Amino acid sequence: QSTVPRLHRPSLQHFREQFLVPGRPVILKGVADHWPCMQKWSLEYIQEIAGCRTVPVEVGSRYTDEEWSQTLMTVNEFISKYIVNEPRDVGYLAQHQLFDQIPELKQDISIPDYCSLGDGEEEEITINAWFGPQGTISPLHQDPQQNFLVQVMGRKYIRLYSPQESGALYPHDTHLLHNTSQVDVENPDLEKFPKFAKAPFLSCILSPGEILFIPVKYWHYVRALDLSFSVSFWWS
Ligand SMILES: COc1ccccc1CNc1cnc(C(=O)O)cc1C(=O)O
Ligand SMILES: [Mn+2]
Repeated sequence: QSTVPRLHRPSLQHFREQFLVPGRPVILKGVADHWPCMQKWSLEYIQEIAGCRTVPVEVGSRYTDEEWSQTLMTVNEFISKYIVNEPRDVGYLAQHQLFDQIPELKQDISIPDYCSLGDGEEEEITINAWFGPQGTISPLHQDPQQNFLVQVMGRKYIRLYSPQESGALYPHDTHLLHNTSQVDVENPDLEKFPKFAKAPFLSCILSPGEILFIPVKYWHYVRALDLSFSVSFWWS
């Protein structure tokens, strides 16, 4: 097979031994599925609690041959321009510490208990919101910390490549992009990147209530299948 395993509420020792230490991805069930965000966060709730706040928005075109420009707008404007009406471009309220900006929302989540297995402080855990329409796509990339990616709204297709396959992923030569792959995962140029086709991977569709553990430096690729809202915990 090649799917990420799903475990229900495993023990801290079981998670530590079989996944954190060796660096193996896993989906945790029955952990975040009773967080209040799982029943409260609708577009209506998000507009009520956050609608008038300014948020950074990444905007790019469906044509992949562009950069994402970074702008500012109110959550109300974001929802109106990029979620409800057919938009020319895709907009993504991505990698934002919304819960520091709006503590009222921090009541609706928690920090997974498994984070305490790390060697860092809880006051150093980065919490980011990923709120966007169907069709947002990350590059294939790796991050310098452990990650819990919690799906709240919608589904996301995720592809994972171990740091050991890095050679077949053709990272960019620039220093600023050495953590990012040059390959388009879902339509690769196998004439320019032939080693990509035989690089093994894990994949999953992450659904609401589920938590994907992305080991530090594990390459991950993310595409939103629906109107989606995710919360990531970056920790060490
Ligand atoms: C700011 O970055 C952008 C900008 C535009 C499009 C995609 C991305 C990155 N997309 C992710 C990266 N990393 C994670 C993770 O959990 O580490 C999650 C996502 C996710 O889109 O859900
Ligand atoms: Mn990432």
